[PDB]
Amino acid sequence: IELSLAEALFLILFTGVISMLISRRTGISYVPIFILTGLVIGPLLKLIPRDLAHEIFDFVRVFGLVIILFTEGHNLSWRLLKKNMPTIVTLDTIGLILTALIAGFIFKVVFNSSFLLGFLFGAIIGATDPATLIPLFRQYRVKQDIETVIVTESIFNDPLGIVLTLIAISMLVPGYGGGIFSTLSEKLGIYAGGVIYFLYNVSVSISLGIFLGILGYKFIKRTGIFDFPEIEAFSLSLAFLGFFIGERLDASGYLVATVTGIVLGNYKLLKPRENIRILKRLQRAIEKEVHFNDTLAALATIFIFVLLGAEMNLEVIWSNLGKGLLVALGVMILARPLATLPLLKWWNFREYLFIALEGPRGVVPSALASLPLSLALKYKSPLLTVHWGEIIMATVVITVLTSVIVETLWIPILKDKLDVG
Amino acid sequence: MIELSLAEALFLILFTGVISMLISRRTGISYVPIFILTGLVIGPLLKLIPRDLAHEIFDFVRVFGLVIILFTEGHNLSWRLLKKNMPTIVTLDTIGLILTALIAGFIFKVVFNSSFLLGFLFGAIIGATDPATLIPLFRQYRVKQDIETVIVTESIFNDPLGIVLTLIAISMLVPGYGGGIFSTLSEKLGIYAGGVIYFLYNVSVSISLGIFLGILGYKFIKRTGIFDFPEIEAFSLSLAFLGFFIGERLDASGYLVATVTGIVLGNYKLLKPRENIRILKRLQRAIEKEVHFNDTLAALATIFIFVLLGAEMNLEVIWSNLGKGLLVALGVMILARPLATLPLLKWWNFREYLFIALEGPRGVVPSALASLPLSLALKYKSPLLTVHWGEIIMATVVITVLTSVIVETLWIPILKDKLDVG
Ligand SMILES: CCCCCCCCCCCCCCCCCCCC(=O)O[C@H](COC(=O)CCCCCCCCCCCCCC)COP(=O)(O)OCCN
Ligand SMILES: CCCCCCCCO[C@@H]1O[C@H](CO)[C@@H](O)[C@H](O)[C@H]1O
Repeated sequence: IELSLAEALFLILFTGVISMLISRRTGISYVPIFILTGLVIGPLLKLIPRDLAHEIFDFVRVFGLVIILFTEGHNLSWRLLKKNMPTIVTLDTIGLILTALIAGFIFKVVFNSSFLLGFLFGAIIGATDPATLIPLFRQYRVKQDIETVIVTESIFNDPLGIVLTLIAISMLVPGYGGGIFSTLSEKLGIYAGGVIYFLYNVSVSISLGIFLGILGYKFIKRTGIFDFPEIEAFSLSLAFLGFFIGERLDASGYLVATVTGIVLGNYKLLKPRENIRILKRLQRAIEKEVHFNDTLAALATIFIFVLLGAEMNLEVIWSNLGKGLLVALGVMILARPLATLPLLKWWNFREYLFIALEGPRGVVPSALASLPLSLALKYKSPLLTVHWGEIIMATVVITVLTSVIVETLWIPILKDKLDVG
Repeated sequence: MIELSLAEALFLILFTGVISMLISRRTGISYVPIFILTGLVIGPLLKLIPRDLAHEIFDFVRVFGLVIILFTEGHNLSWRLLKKNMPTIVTLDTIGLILTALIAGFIFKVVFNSSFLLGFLFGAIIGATDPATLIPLFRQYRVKQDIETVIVTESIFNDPLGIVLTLIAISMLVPGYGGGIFSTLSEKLGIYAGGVIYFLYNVSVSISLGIFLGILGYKFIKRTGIFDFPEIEAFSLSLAFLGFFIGERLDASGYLVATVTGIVLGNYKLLKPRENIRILKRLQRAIEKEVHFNDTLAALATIFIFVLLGAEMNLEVIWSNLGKGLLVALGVMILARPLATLPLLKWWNFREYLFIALEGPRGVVPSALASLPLSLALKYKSPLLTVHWGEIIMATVVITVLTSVIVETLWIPILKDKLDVG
């Protein structure tokens, strides 16, 4: 009486729900709880096969990522962005890159891998998910501007961490470069081609995202889309429209969708103020939309973390426990602050250090974690090996768990030393 | 016709569907023929959605969509109004349904040479009703509250049972679904008596279990204080599907379990007579948000169902038996439905009865079950049902849906004028 695929998916959902409940009730972060649940229903009870978790992940990756990043777009205020523009821009143009690179050198050293493979690991481990941190920021009443900068940086790095990961793989394997990557690389080498392609991708993604967000907003006003179930379905369709159009012209559809989310989140700012009645109407609409889509992003998160927990291979992670652990603490202590370094050039050091140290790794790399493995199994290419895929995945899991728990636990005392003085 | 990705296909269905939804609400036209026409456009007309792919999508949207749609439907039922018109409701969902399916089987078998089981399958498919496209005209013309309650509740119970009957007709024609309680009972007391007793069994067990998991659900939520986003939505979805799978493992329609669960959750006030208002407030709000989510999902499911149905038909078979199918549809509307609706017309004035009869078209559930016999034919090679006959059934169902919906949504003012002088 083994579980069918439907009962399997549902098992993931239900178990994830219970895990969520006990997580909230107890006060423990949802990340290691969801991972734990994964291992429980996974390799332990063998209720869910890892080789199936691969494919379920092959859907939940694209879907969940797009919807989650889109939902993240809404929680961004353009005002606070432009007010603290340089800091954020540095955090999402330099700090990310340097984090990924140092992390890559670390990986290369610890596992004797290539620096390109390490760069893949770093690109995966680049983005940050502080959604695990926020409740403590609130209940300990940390600086509002700090929370602003951190959260904003995350919202921006989540899709950037992806396109970074897509770069490294595109370098390792020329499979489905799209055309832009292929052309730009064949004209200006692999690395420089990667740089200019990064610039291109970012440019077109931001542009198209803003464009589609605005046009969608205006479309809503014109056609009058404020009532159930039009607003939800339309907004969803808009997000995935941005994603598919973006990916169609070789741009990060994730980033596009995120940007669209930012636009809709800042609908009150872009076009002329209407009468308070209309503003309230649009407000209600956006509230409904946000509700539905954020519910979807919640489910998606649950599935991502649980699947990851049920997909890992115990023997591989144990044979490299210490190694990947020191890679984790290595990137938490050495990489992140080193990359953060130019912050104190425009910030106070006591601020800069907290901002550096605090940022952990979360959902996005957890989704990207199995990608190199699955891609290795499928494409079956010599450059990246299946074993190294297992290595990557294991490491990513380790640094995710360790970063999350260490940040979550070391945050209280760290305020006392940085607030009081 | 450049090949799309699977994801691009799904998204295309979504986008086009939403566009057609907007257009539907704006123009005032029923969403059903707009959706189906849309699917037809992006389907065989443009070949952006290969029919094979359509089958593959519909094999998922069937399960997931139907479950969530029905579970959503459960919420909109009042036990009070049920008590108010209990015998009528029970009659319609039980007797009138079976009779409808049977007569439809007769007609279907008449139009072209077939087994009576094929026709019975056809009737069991279109057994359920969907007045969702009628309500905007009901409140528009201030129609009697009682009859609306009757029709709505009727459809609410007809949607799962219609599948159960469809589950029955399938169980006979295929050896796969055979092995089970139904096989035992039918072999024991003949196909007829066995069918009836398995009907009673499935209904009873599914209902009782749905009530059980419903109460257990409400009590659980009550104890662990599930009100804050997003615990409630996730837990609700989990609950509905739990009921589904558990119910299905006991050889009973899990859909019916989902519906009953939805009924239980819908009538939260009725469970505890006295409870301090605060609790009822938080509960009402949480339930409301949950309803928003699950109903949005239900809408998406509806769209996908109708559009997919639109893209899954082939104009060759459709045209080939065009007149035939039309005769079937008209036969069902004009003859079958009222003939099956007569039993408890004793409680209702003849004009009102003729109204109830002449109303109640076929929508979502038959649209989902339309391609079911074809898929099974393509997968299980029955000596009873063929692929082409699956095509005949799906086509006939499509025509039935279009005709019934369009007419019964369009003729309502005139009909009201006939029974209520105007
Ligand atoms: C994680 C993000 C959360 C939000 C996502 C949307 C909400 C879903 C949340 C998770 C739901 C948990 C509950 C599990 C649902 C049960 C799924 C049933 C799957 C199933 O059995 O499919 C089988 C085949 O699948 C196949 O053939 C594969 C078909 C491939 C296309 C599937 C695409 C699905 C997209 C649906 C989107 C529309 C829904 C509204 C969002 C059917 O096989 P059978 O038994 O019928 O075979 C015999 C007939 N001859
Ligand atoms: C079923 C037809 C109505 C569907 C829309 C459901 C309306 C739910 O409205 C809900 O009200 C809550 C009250 O705080 C808000 O917090 C939620 O954001 C909002 O979605």
